[PDB]
Amino acid sequence: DLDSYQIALEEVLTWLLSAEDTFQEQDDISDDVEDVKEQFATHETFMMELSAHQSSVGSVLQAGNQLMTQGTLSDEEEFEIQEQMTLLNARWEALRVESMERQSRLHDALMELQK
Ligand SMILES: [Mg+2]
Repeated sequence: DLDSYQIALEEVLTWLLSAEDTFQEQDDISDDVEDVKEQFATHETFMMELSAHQSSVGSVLQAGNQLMTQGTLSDEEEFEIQEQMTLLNARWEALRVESMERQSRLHDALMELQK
């Protein structure tokens, strides 16, 4: 219902706020092959973390969609939810893109530094 959607959302946003912060405080790509390997490894682990939380993110977005389409909510409640989902989707997609670009650069670095 609305209550269980709000609780799922809070949990997802708490996780995501820390995932964004963790991603932001990664060191810039090193020139040493052994350091780039550790950074490649750390980022691969983070990419699986992101992966594992995808279904919780989809769940909250699905729950919010159902609640809005079912027509049982107040105009204010539908306002709040639309705003919540909009913001969540924006941040989730932004983190997806950024982390994928990070992975590409680390991948290209590791290969170049090994050849
Ligand atoms: Mg209404």
